[PDB]
Amino acid sequence: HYSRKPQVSSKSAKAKVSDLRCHFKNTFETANVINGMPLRKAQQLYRQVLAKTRCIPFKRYNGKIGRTAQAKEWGQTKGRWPRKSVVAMLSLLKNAEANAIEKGLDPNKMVIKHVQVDQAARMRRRTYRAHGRITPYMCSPCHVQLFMTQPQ
RNA sequence: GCGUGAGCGAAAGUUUGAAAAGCACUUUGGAAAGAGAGUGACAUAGACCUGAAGUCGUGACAAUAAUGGAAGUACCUCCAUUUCGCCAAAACCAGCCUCUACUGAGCAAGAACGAGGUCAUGGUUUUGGCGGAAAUGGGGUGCCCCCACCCGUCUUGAAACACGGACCAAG
RNA sequence: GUCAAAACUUAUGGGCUCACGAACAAUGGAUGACGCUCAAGCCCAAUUAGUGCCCAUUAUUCCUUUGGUAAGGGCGAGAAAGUGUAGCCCUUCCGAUGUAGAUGUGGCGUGGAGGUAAGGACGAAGCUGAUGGCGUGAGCCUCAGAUGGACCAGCCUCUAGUGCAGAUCUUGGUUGGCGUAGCAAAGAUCUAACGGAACGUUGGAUACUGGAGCGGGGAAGGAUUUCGUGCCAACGGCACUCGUACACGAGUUGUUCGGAUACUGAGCACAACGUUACACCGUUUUUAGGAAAAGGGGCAACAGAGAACCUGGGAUUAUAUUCCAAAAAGAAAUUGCAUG
RNA sequence: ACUGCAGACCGUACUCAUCACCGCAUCAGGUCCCCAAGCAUACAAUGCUCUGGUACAUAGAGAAAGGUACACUCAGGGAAGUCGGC
RNA sequence: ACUAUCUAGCGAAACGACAGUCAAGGGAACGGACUUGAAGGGCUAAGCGGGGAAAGAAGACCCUGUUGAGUUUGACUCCAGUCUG
RNA sequence: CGGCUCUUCCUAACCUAGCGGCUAAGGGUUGGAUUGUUCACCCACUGACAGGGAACGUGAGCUGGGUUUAGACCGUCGUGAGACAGGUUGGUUUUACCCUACUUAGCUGGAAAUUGCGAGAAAAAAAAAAUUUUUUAAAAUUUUUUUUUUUUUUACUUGGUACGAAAAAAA
RNA sequence: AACGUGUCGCGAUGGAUGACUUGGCUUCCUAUUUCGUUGAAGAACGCAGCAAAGUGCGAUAAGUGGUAUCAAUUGCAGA
RNA sequence: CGAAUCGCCACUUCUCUCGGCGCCAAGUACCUUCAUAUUCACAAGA
RNA sequence: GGUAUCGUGAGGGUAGUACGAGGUACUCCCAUGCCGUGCCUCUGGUUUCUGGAGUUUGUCGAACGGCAAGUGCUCCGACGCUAUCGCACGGUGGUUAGCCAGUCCCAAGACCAGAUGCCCA
RNA sequence: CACGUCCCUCUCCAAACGAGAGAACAUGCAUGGGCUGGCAUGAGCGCGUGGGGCCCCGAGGCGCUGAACCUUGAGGCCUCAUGCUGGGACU
Ligand SMILES: [Mg+2]
Ligand SMILES: [Mg+2]
Ligand SMILES: [Mg+2]
Ligand SMILES: [Mg+2]
Ligand SMILES: [Mg+2]
Ligand SMILES: [Mg+2]
Ligand SMILES: [Mg+2]
Ligand SMILES: [Mg+2]
Ligand SMILES: [Mg+2]
Ligand SMILES: [Mg+2]
Ligand SMILES: [Mg+2]
Ligand SMILES: [Mg+2]
Ligand SMILES: [Mg+2]
Ligand SMILES: [Mg+2]
Ligand SMILES: [Mg+2]
Ligand SMILES: [Mg+2]
Ligand SMILES: [Mg+2]
Ligand SMILES: [Mg+2]
Ligand SMILES: [Mg+2]
Ligand SMILES: [Mg+2]
Ligand SMILES: [Mg+2]
Ligand SMILES: [Mg+2]
Ligand SMILES: [Mg+2]
Ligand SMILES: [Mg+2]
Ligand SMILES: [Mg+2]
Ligand SMILES: [Mg+2]
Ligand SMILES: [Mg+2]
Ligand SMILES: [Mg+2]
Ligand SMILES: [Mg+2]
Ligand SMILES: [Mg+2]
Ligand SMILES: [Mg+2]
Ligand SMILES: [Mg+2]
Ligand SMILES: [Mg+2]
Ligand SMILES: [Mg+2]
Ligand SMILES: [Mg+2]
Ligand SMILES: [Mg+2]
Repeated sequence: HYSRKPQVSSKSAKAKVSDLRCHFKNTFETANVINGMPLRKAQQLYRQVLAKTRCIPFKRYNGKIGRTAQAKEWGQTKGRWPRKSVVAMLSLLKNAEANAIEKGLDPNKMVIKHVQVDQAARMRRRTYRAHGRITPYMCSPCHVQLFMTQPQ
């Protein structure tokens, strides 16, 4: 299961989505933004990044990705606005505020403590390239898991 | 499965567990799924023994061509051993090392006295320092100074602007 | 002189030198660099001065190893008559590089076997390892697994499908490049309403195809793609609520359509006969008695020849020149037999 | 003439194509036949239009350089370009 | 006008020893690794095409091999066919 | 091969410049006809139409005329297939999205060049104005007085800021 | 700082390894052992209450009959 | 926050061709504290 | 320590050139070419302001208004972009034409104890 | 948390994207007007080839009519007139 056990089981909510069918590299970016954030400011960052009001700071999986001015917030020039990945993150954060609520915990004091998008087993599909070749297409679905303690 | 055809022709261990007891029920989700709960000795045994490498994610940590060698040192050591002996320093002995004669003032020239050095030399302890820790060793990470042309290859000659060389596993 | 160890730029040495000087034409730039000029240059000599120092895998010496088919001694725990081990012990001496290659090895390690000895559910193998320890080394051993779940190490002997970074090696997996290159051919969608968890549906708008059509039927080919309901996990290189996808259930109706029954054609080939080591060949009639009640049998055209049917339907989710029911919606033609 | 009975077999869905066939594919390639409107026009050229069909070809924002084009325009000169009016 | 550019979705390939600033030098005789100098904070985005003797394919050139195949022939050795007896 | 394109470097200097052949690499060194060309030769201009290097600079820049495989023609050679550095004609020019260079374009660190606390300033060495002298809170922490700024009731380009006033707050 | 690098702890991807092995390979043997026009081998199509494949079978169709054997088959159902 | 460093100064701290002092009594008189910090060991002190 | 502003300028780049005429055989003039740095008033070019007009075929029943012809086509056409096809400009000092410095261009990884504004929980 | 920076938003002397310049309740944006330009005389009604039986049909023409329209938008002018008017991030 979780790479890191929550410090205080009763005070934290865990959530996860295995074989999430969003790009790993985009979801890798999208979930890492959240890793220290309070859940409401993380619900927010996504609602705002879903509006093209703010960007997810792509960091590791930059590549020749385009420069944006909304990335200044994050300390670098490159940034990006996944939607499929931002929605899955909200949809996994709903999962935990639900998990957090049942524990009697208060979702709006709750803080993201551990986000970890592992890359999942990949799905094959086929190209059909120039001179009779057939190279791979492969989605790179991510395993995202997280928990969110609220402070004591 | 492939080929008009003659023909070619795979991969695949359902090896979960003793048994299916194969996760009822609650909870969020449109769902997939998730969080609890439950079964079982174990579910990081969940349709699955083991569970490597490589690769990746994450946390913490040290940090600032690569690798590499040598030697230290900084920090860390889930390591070893030892001590309730370890680090030192001085001495003694041994070893070892260093530091007249002739000639017409010179040499082609010989020892002596004295003193010093030293254990990465041998034997003799002494004296202090340290003693949940200390101590020596190993390991790890960084640095420092220094050394250091990618390997395999055929070739007189390879660092070659010569060939082969992305990674790992099995063979 | 610095880099660079050493003349912290030594000489209480000689000369020489002003501009260069320090063994084997074109990217800017090379006494190695700087810089040096009573030199840090050159010739000469020197070593503290008329009273040296620095650096080797070298030498010497010391320690250790290894080898010697080298020289001796010996036989608190040990003392083995020994090539070789954890070497029987001690002493002394000499050697040590090395490609191709040769050889040694009580050398390492693997699967298996004959033995021996032992271990394991108080956890075997395997795997993990700032687990140390041992060994020159191949490696072994221990520790720890918050690893595993049932086998198995030692030792001597036997055996081999026995040791892998490299073969543009094989096979599997993974990777950087990289969220990149792209997904830019055929002009196009817009709107509201509804649906839905969130692209479809309808209306409107707008274009397009432009009758050699993103039209309506067929052949070949395909063979369920058809249709409806559902579905959208996967696939539909974006998305889908939709699909030629998935699942389930349906669906193709003939006296007359086409085909065969029933033509011949380019052709083919059974039979027979012949040839061939052999029929899996050839002629296509057979030296041949082919009639069963002059030239054997057959096949070969879904575009040739042949060929009795038309419409209407309020008849389907899907078929109709095929379905319709007694007023056959009906109207025909046609074949066979039979009937007045 | 009539009437009576009988009239058997197999095909039959769908496709026929920038997604149903062949091309490893829903591949800009290929693949026989038939029907085929109106206007301009000499017309089956071309353009456009009723019918029948489409709106499927991933989309968005904006409009660096360099490109592609079944896109143009260019003063004065007029082949001097180039191997060659390509 | 479509690309490119930036975005949402989706998403390869080639290539890949390792890398990757230069000048001189030497050197397998044109270094990214070596010697000596000179630079160089790191990471980026779009271009670009100089270099990486960039990639492509065990040079189609050439030579070698007691290797092939095609063709030729009054090469050697033959074999059908033909004709003659 | 050549050209084109672009840059660059050299000089046994063509022009220009200075001299009196010398120095001088600065900047410049033309457009055309023929031919693939280079080269040469021509025409015209020009101050002049200099010579070279840069992998005989420069094909993932192009072009593909030369060279140019297969097709074919001719001459010669060959018995022939075929040969000819003889002629003729026709004859796919692939890939950057890597690294560096470069070109623009951003971001961020950094002075023990990320550390040490490892400490160096092109600084000054009671203050200001005319080295010395004079002026700038006082009196018993709080109170009073003075000065400056903000708000309210002429000179600046001319709307809005300054000095005027008066009051309040701060030093 | 960031990225990137590196160590460690977890986790994912991956499927090695080890154990397993109703399989293969090889050797050997045995016998009342050798198809078919009495329709063979092969091919086709079918048959189960739910059955695609595989197996079994052949419109008597996962079987009829004889024999032995026994109380099952077993996914569900069914006797 | 434990650190390494171990002379100062307006007598050098101008120029152009034995600086002073400090080193254990603020002084040359040894008045006078020093131990066990037990013979080196970062000076245990600035 | 932030943030902001004005600057410094080590270092690097670096460019002007040629011809002619006049004037008197230097100075001094005056044009031009090339180069370079810009700019777009004018002039030219460019139009997807499809601006306005005209116009062809199809089309909207017709006029109007359109619309389609992948911008239908023709004329004019602003903005803008741009042209030696327009226009403006191209500076010194010091040393031995060179060369260096400057002007000119980038300029603190040249880490600027330069200045400055604001806040420094 | 201060000051403030940034994003979102608006503008463009900027611009591939970042960056830039600005704005930050502002004639800022929006329409409208006026202007400057462009084109070139709209719709609509009210001399003429001939033609048809005083009118009708008539391309073209005339008049209202330098009209009509367009004129800032990748971003002409005018305040002329009316209209509409902060959140987030960070330290
Ligand atoms: Mg790009
Ligand atoms: Mg980009
Ligand atoms: Mg193909
Ligand atoms: Mg497992
Ligand atoms: Mg050789
Ligand atoms: Mg030295
Ligand atoms: Mg040896
Ligand atoms: Mg074996
Ligand atoms: Mg390790
Ligand atoms: Mg083997
Ligand atoms: Mg892209
Ligand atoms: Mg049309
Ligand atoms: Mg359907
Ligand atoms: Mg199906
Ligand atoms: Mg015939
Ligand atoms: Mg027939
Ligand atoms: Mg027919
Ligand atoms: Mg028929
Ligand atoms: Mg139908
Ligand atoms: Mg049909
Ligand atoms: Mg058709
Ligand atoms: Mg037509
Ligand atoms: Mg046509
Ligand atoms: Mg022209
Ligand atoms: Mg010409
Ligand atoms: Mg010419
Ligand atoms: Mg020419
Ligand atoms: Mg070869
Ligand atoms: Mg030979
Ligand atoms: Mg042979
Ligand atoms: Mg060349
Ligand atoms: Mg090149
Ligand atoms: Mg610092
Ligand atoms: Mg079956
Ligand atoms: Mg101390
Ligand atoms: Mg505006």
